[PDB]
Amino acid sequence: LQLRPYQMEVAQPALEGKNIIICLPTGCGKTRVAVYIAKDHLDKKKKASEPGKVIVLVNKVLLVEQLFRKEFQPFLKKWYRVIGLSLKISFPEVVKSCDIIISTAQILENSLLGVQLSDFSLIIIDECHHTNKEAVYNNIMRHYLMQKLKNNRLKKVIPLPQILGLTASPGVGGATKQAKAEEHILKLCANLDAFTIKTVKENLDQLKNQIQEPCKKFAIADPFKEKLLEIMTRIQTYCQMSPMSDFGTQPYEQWAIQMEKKAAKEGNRKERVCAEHLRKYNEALQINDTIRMIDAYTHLETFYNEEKDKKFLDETDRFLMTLFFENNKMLKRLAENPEKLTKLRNTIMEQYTRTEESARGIIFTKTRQSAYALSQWITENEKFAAHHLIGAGHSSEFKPMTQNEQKEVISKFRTNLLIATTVAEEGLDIKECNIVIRYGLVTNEIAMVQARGRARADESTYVLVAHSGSGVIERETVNDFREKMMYKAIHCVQNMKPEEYAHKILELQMQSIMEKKMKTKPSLITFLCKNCSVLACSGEDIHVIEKMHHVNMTPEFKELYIVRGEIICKCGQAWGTMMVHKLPCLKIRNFVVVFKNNSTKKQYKKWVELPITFPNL
RNA sequence: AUCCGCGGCCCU
RNA sequence: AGGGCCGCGGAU
Ligand SMILES: Nc1ncnc2c1ncn2[C@@H]1O[C@H](COP(=O)(O)OP(=O)(O)NP(=O)(O)O)[C@@H](O)[C@H]1O
Ligand SMILES: [Zn+2]
Repeated sequence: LQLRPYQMEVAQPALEGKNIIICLPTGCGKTRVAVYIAKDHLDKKKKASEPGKVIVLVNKVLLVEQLFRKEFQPFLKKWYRVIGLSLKISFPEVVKSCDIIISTAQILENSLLGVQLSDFSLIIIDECHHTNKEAVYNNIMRHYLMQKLKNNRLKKVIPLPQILGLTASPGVGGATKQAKAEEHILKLCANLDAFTIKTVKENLDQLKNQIQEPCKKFAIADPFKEKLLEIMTRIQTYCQMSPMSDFGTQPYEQWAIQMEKKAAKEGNRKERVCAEHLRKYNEALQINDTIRMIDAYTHLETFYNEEKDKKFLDETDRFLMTLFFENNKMLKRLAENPEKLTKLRNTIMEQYTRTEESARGIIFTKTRQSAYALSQWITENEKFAAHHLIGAGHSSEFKPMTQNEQKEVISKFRTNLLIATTVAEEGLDIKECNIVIRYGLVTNEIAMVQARGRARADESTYVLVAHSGSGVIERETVNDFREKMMYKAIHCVQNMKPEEYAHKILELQMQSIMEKKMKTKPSLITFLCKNCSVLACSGEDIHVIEKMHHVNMTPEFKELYIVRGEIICKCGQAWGTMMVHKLPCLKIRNFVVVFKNNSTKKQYKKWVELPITFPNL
């Protein structure tokens, strides 16, 4: 099944032709409306004796299972055949059978380079706002439009699907003006070839009483540090390095990176190694502002404890280790004794007293370490009388959670966990949510709306914990203004005259199509260790397996490293990782490449960037 | 146990 | 260009 009255008006144009976008406020239940267009569609095709299909593209693999089980499957189980997919089955073959297909976005893209658009009848799109020139989803929409222009020439026919997009909500990317904001929304319609945004107007009251917004709240605040800065300054005079920017902040952090890069090139030890150590100290200062002082210390302890094993000694590491390990006892002492220290502690407790048990809670924080550090802060410090969730991608030297392990935490939340701490935001379902605090996190107007929509119902409160300065609050205000600005922008395009709207939308389409004219895409090098200048591998000695893993099997290389699997230099600088098949792989980042033609040392972040091709194995 | 490639969003 | 964060795909 059944559609609520407000959801009927938004679905009416989609029901007959008229490819549209559907944007309804968060918590509206708008994935359900998509199911109704599908039923309407397929049933209509059987009567017309024409084929039926639906591709239902999504941004998350976890949404594939979630959408299937909750929305599309249970209603359509008897009538039509539904399949979710992200297990070693051929894609053109699933398309043969199975009236409805819920797939990860890229999975289709892969097969458009076989299966074509012409086969599919209707396309359903989760979070349309990702649609842009830059990314999935998608390039696929430009394939649809490119095919469409082909039809414009024929008239002067190949069948094209109906496109039903679903987003809350398009938003204005990075544009303060009211004029430019509209330009983004015309672009979003242009890429989706949708006729109108089709918001909810006639039934607006029905909704407002059904789904309520959280009241935005505000919390603000305004020894270890001076101890630590003292250490860094002495390290600075050791190398005769003057940054000119204050310690414990980003512009200074970026200067320390750039200094290490150039130091690898000139091959001067003490200049680079210190800078790497400085990056580590600076990290402690910047986290100490936003996180418990024990974590500031722990970040440095584990760093140094790992440096003893890597090493097992030159004058530099001795100056640094001796300097830290004498002060090690001191810092741990300062860490465990209680501005920044007290932050938000009251905030959750106020929510626990009001309602019987604060059954739901959600925190948002910038960094992965902060999620784990806060959770550990909340597990301790009972009586109250909490768990963390983080992403799957691999960077920063933290370990991603398993996708199933994430699925575990939400299912445990549906019950053992009262409060979760995440940077993931949109696309995962939580109900009965109230507090939803954002801790030091800015993001953009679209992430704000998705996150805000977490907590409903009822009486929900949306809180921002901020530093006095540099404030997040100034960036948050502008986000809100833009949230409000998108609505007026979504208004302009609906009441724009059809003759104008269609004429201009084409110029956005032909422009996006004409755009891609571009091209998509060996003994000349010698690799040196970056910490220390020693020949590691000449360029012949590297090999490639399956076009991906860059490996050195040359027995000479075996001599140069130690293990523990992780590969490390004589010096102790990490070199690579040991992958086992029945092959050692090395990260480019740990080496500095010397060009032969004239000696120039360039350093690379990843393998693809360097022009030379390597021999396959 | 990771690798590899691609892409978004932030901030300087 | 950096760092942080998020995600998809192809590997073993
Ligand atoms: N038309 C409907 N009639 C009855 N229940 C509905 C309807 N639509 C959604 N629901 C319920 O709402 C739940 C899912 O919708 P909801 O959690 O509010 O987010 P949603 O479908 O993701 N909307 P959105 O976040 O804006 O994409 C389901 O458990 C349904 O029980
Ligand atoms: Zn070395």
